[PDB]
Amino acid sequence: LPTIRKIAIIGAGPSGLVTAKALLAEKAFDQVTLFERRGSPGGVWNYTSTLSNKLPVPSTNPILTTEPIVGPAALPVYPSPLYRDLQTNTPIELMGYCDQSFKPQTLQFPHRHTIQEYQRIYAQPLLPFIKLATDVLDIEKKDGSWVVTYKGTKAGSPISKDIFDAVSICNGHYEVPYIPNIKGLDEYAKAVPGSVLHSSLFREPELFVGESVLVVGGASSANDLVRHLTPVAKHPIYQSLLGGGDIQNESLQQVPEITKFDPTTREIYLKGGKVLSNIDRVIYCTGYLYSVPFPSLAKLKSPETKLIDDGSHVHNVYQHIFYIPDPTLAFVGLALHVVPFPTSQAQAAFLARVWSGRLKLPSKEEQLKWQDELMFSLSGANNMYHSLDYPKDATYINKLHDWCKQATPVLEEEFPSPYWGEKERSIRENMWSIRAKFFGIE
Amino acid sequence: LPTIRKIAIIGAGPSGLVTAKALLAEKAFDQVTLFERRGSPGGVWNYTSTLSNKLPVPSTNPILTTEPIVGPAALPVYPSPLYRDLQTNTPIELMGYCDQSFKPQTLQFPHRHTIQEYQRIYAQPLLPFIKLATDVLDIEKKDGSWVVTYKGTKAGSPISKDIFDAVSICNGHYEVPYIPNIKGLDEYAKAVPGSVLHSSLFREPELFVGESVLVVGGASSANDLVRHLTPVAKHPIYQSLLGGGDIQNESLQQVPEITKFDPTTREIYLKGGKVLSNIDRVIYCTGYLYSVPFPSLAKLKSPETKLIDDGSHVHNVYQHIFYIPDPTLAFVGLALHVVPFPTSQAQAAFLARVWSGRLKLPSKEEQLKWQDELMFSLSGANNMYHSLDYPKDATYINKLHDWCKQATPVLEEEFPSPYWGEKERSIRENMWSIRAKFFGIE
Ligand SMILES: Cc1cc2nc3c(=O)[nH]c(=O)nc-3n(C[C@H](O)[C@H](O)[C@H](O)COP(=O)(O)OP(=O)(O)OC[C@H]3O[C@@H](n4cnc5c(N)ncnc54)[C@H](O)[C@@H]3O)c2cc1C
Ligand SMILES: Cc1cc2nc3c(=O)[nH]c(=O)nc-3n(C[C@H](O)[C@H](O)[C@H](O)COP(=O)(O)OP(=O)(O)OC[C@H]3O[C@@H](n4cnc5c(N)ncnc54)[C@H](O)[C@@H]3O)c2cc1C
Repeated sequence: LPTIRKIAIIGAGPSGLVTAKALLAEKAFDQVTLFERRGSPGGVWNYTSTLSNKLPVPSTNPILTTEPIVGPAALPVYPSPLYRDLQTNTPIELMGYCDQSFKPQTLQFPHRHTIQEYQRIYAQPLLPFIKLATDVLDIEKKDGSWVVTYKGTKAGSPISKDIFDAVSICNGHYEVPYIPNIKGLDEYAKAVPGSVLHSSLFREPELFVGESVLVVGGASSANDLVRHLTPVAKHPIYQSLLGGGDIQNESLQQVPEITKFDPTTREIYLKGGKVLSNIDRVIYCTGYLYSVPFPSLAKLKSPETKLIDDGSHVHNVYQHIFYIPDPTLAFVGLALHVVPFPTSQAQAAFLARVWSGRLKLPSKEEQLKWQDELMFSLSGANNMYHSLDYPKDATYINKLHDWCKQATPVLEEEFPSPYWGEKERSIRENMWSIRAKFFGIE
Repeated sequence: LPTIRKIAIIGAGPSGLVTAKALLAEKAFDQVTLFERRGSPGGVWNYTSTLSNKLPVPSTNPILTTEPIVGPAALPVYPSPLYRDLQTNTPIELMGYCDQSFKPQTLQFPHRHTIQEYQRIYAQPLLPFIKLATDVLDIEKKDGSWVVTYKGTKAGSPISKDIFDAVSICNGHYEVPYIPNIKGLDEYAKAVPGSVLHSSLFREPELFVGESVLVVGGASSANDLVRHLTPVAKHPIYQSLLGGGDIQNESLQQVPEITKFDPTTREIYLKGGKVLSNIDRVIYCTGYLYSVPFPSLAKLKSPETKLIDDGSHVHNVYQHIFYIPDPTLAFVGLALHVVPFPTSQAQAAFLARVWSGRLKLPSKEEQLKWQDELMFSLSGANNMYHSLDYPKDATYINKLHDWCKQATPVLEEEFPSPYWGEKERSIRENMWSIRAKFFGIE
């Protein structure tokens, strides 16, 4: 239905939260309800000393259900992948919503405590709009509306259903781990319970004192882990890069991809003949998979209606937001290689004006063309589908900003669209160098 | 031995950390080593979504060993009693060390996030002096020194031993739960696994939505819990006060102490005949027990050498710091009803000057007299032994401030002793009113 009055937001993390404020700023909707399985908003910024109960090794299925840690004396806990000593890899000049600045004297790459407090503040006025400790089981178009099925998190809660005109899925994409099925991995992992970890389980580095570790992966997370393990793990630290690396010294030995895990001898074979033995911990820093764990959406498999396939990305979403077949279904926060808060805010502001009717989407065929062209430029690398590495991200948010400006009628209070000027872009372009200089690395 | 060179500090929380800086500032010790079972410093300020594995119900033994939650993929976690939405009950104008202020724009009674960050900043330069993830098993005077036995937290670590000339115990006193043994409690607790809780298990209030709750206790913690449960628990919330209470309305029904727990009818008898039934959760906010879990110290039972008896306090400690029989053994952080950070700094400042010899303690008989007089003024209420409720804390910290000022020789850099002038004392005196007005309560 075009006239949208009741909206459901799946998730109360940074993306769902900014989506709510933008929607509520339209003064056009009668109901905006956020659903959150955690007892509080903030998404992954809810640091949990608790680890996931069972790591799937290997992990290649994007539909995997997240099992919360439960007990008789506590609300169920959904572990967050944030680790103890984490500091941002995004500067305060760029991260964070454009209309809530950081307090003065804040470190440029602050500890998570600062971001957890920043989110707590941001979300406080939204609490009455959120159904906390509530897990959304399924989402499906029935008649002319969306039927969202959910169950209160808490033993004995009854399954319930409510219907909305639109649904914005902001469930995040850093929950289902991605661990490639390698020869002998499974058996290797099960023979020694904590010998095979993933980055989502990392919390405290003191666990690795004296141990010989093999970090697998070459992304930012893998490199960050190597630096964090360097002062504690036994030297050297091994890092398995896809094409091998140029660093081979006393503290770090970069090696090629893994060929096979020898369950019997506990040896690890690397492409090129190199073989590692006596590895106490193998930590996969291979990222996660996109997920749409809602049976009615997950079953969709046709090229024009599918959302998920291999979890490399979410398909059929115009501008990475609107589900082409039916734009009353949207996503906020799918962007990869971006500054999270600002980017989700740019999408929320646009999403709000389109759903209220102050802005119109181009034709269904044009939206589909936008996709064809993207798919073509990916040359088969679908995990880059939602990637907006600079300058794509700067251009993207400025594009959404300029579009939002065209909304009509003009409202007395306009929910802002972030905008990156010459200065903001320069910082984003040299982000990793500014970060490297801040932490005295590289 | 009087010439102290090597000092061991048990615990790397607010107390052990400020004791480290005060000691190092004397420039008179060759070795200052902090031991800490947790992976990081900061004491209880390490928020843990992880609950204690097994709540002892009832709990009356102060020697009870703290069991950390362990797993094959993580460093052992020692759950903290801090809850999710916790904000301080001490204003920034007084809490915190006198030589480290809070950043600008900090809330008068900040969320734990702010305080966890504060402790992180304060403890950072001390990381190389702390043996992290290390549990001290025992402490005993052997020959002329103190032998401290410890084991690295982490499966398989070997039991190790090191000697020191002095030992400062800063193990905290809010770990071992105190739950009075009432008739039928044990059975009533074991019948329904999560029916009986302790304040140390509280984390997220959404777990109590719709439930009927009995909060037992009249101290601050109990009243805080009542307010936090008010918007979620089924009305009214029951609070068992020792002498009953004056509040009886739709949302809060204060009642007298508990007489018995009827396992069979799950009924709760209150002094005066009043009986409660259909209580989903009973939350004991009856506080904690002081604990000295070191065999060589816990076995001491003679009047002149005992440290712990019923866990109401730690005996034989001159000024709540020096163990009278052997002052090379001291405690920091025992104070009750005080503003923690400053008060522990006031002690550390004094302890440091005494142990380096720049200050001298009075005679042993004069120390014992100080204790006799304290015991006399207590009138049998031993759990008030370490209580320094204003103006006692104000006078105490200022007394230590003035003593430290007499240390000689003067050092180029003098570790500061907090001091509470007319302004400070004022805030301390009306602290609970200022707090009430801040959170708009009472
Ligand atoms: C290790 C790590 C480090 C990071 N460091 C930074 C950094 O330094 N800077 C930065 O800007 N970003 C960082 N990020 C990125 C982070 O993803 C974003 O900051 C931000 O959390 C994006 O949030 P969201 O709402 O899109 O996702 P999330 O924070 O993942 O929130 C999703 C929310 O939806 C809920 N939810 C999911 N499914 C359901 C369901 N079925 N029913 C009900 N609720 C559901 C979740 O429980 C959760 O609260 C990091 C991420 C990781 C994993
Ligand atoms: C629910 C709650 C709320 C509070 N709110 C406030 C507040 O708002 N403001 C305020 O000022 N104070 C508050 N406090 C008080 C708090 O006790 C102090 O702020 C501060 O933590 C004092 O710490 P410490 O070093 O004395 O103790 P702790 O913080 O308890 O630290 C003791 C440390 O020693 C370690 N340890 C113990 N035994 C051993 C061993 N055998 N071997 C190795 N390490 C060991 C522990 O693991 C721990 O890290 C609160 C306390 C609780 C329980």
